Amino acid sequence: YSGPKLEDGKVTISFMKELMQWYKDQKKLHRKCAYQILVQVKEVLSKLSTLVETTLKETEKITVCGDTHGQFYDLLNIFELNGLPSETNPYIFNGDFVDRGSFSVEVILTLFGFKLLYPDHFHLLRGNHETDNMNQIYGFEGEVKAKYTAQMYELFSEVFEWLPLAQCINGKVLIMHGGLFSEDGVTLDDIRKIERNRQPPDSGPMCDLLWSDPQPQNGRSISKRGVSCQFGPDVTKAFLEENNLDYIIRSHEVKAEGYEVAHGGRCVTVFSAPNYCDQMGNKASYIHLQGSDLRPQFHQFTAVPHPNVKPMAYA
Ligand SMILES: C[C@]1(C(=O)O)[C@@H]2CC[C@@H](O2)[C@@]1(C)C(=O)O
Ligand SMILES: [Mn+2]
Ligand SMILES: [Mn+2]
Repeated sequence: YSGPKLEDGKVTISFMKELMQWYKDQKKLHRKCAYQILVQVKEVLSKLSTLVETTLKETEKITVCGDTHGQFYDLLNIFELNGLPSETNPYIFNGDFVDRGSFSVEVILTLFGFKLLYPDHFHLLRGNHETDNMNQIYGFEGEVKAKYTAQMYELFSEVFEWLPLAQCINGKVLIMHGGLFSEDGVTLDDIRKIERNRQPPDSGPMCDLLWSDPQPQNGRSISKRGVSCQFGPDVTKAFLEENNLDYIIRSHEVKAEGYEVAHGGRCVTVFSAPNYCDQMGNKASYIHLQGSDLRPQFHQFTAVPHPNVKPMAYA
């Protein structure tokens, strides 16, 4: 084995750079190193609240990314356009790191490595795809079994259970993968109190956070997805007012331009998988926020080349 090795059993910046190059060249991280990243990140994530609360000082910035879906070569492109993660270049990845794309192992181990390296400045939120039922169908379980073992997949599944469900910046911007709720009156403290170390329920707040979508018309509708609901601008307005928030950032839907701003400014969608599944032809985006100005600034980007592996190859 001539690949990346941890230093004294821990992730370092040189390890991360080595890992990204190793993965770019389509090589596999040693199972023992992969194992170590997973057990260590499980410990880090298990200490976090279900609602991560982050302060951004006046001069501080953060980058919010949406779905990446195993598009490892596009993930590297994000880091090239926007710089590597660091204490002065923080990131939030808003779920759906795996499935669909066929470099999910590479995406997720890279993200977990950066979580270990910069735990206070690199944030991962759970998506609907960081769950067993979805992984079984949409490629990740198959990919892990092909590259490693069923045992390794079990460990991934356990780590995903500890991913936080939402993040609030400066008490003003709430970020979650899916969206708001099937019932009125859900509070930030309700989110904090969700016992999240589980596969999501078929209904209720944990489900909604991972699964819901905005709709343009007032009210709520039964979701076309078969789970959770669609929520109108009245739902968002009420939730924001009750919780003293300005707006929400969510992901979970492909958008041709990589982003959308719905509900009169109140519900932003960011999607970070360009040319999704090598078919959709969409742009992707990420968002910059600054402590001095929490209004979203969108940065669009397009797909870059990847190796000759089809989406869903491992499903
Ligand atoms: C189809 C998608 C997925 O399966 O994750 C994929 C394409 C849009 C968005 O990401 C999606 C609808 C989602 O549920 O997150
Ligand atoms: Mn998705
Ligand atoms: Mn999703």
